[PDB]
Amino acid sequence: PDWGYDDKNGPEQWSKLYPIANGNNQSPVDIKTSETKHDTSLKPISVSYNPATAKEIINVGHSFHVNFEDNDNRSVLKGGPFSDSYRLFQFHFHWGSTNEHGSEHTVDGVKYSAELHVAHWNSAKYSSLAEAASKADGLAVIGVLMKVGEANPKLQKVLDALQAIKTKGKRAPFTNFDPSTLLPSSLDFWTYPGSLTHPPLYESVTWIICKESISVSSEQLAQFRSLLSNVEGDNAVPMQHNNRPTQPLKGRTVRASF
Ligand SMILES: CC(=O)Nc1nnc(S(N)(=O)=O)s1
Ligand SMILES: [Zn+2]
Repeated sequence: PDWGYDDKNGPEQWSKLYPIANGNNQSPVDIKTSETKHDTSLKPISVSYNPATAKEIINVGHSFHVNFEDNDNRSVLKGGPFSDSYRLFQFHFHWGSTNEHGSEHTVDGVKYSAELHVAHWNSAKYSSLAEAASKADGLAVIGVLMKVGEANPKLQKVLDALQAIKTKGKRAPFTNFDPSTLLPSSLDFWTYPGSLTHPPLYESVTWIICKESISVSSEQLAQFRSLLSNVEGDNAVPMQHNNRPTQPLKGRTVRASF
């Protein structure tokens, strides 16, 4: 695949290998609060995750993933703009080289420190994640903006797991964990049709952006920034940043549930 976040193979170059990069439904985007539209049809989002579905943590080089068993409908998202239930498959984070600016989505032109993404795939429609992945209604991602301030105690279990997957390709059992514990107290949101924020960049995602942010301290962020992109044994190359610049809206509408 050979793509990255460095000057050579970064976001500004992705178009070269993946034309969809210049599509009309690309993510992330800037959410202008004055132009959002209240949609009275939106229902509250309901998350129902089973902790025993947590399975492993893995270093994939450009970031780390927390994977969940997705053979059943034990952990699902429902409500919001959906008629069907979406099966949780993973959560991951996005951050930047500085503690102040590292989110993907921005609000009123304001970039936050980091962003949590909780991904699900349409089990009511497709057979597998692989199938669902390039379809318009294939994936649902919840994005939660993180703002540097006080340390957040709910992140602890994830941070301690990091020691075991220091380098690319390392993986470790990660179990008994309910990710809904990471979401803000209120679930009011913004939604728009978009895409995967990194290659292959399929325009298959229905974004759910939470209106309320959660905190994190600069030392917590420094722990993400300390993981390595190289394989074990090689020279150390830190995972400095993994966020893509915002893309043009191209006439999409950002709906508000409030
Ligand atoms: C299978 C799958 O979800 N691939 C991803 N690539 N980008 C994603 S993101 N950052 O928009 O959640 S998810
Ligand atoms: Zn992501």
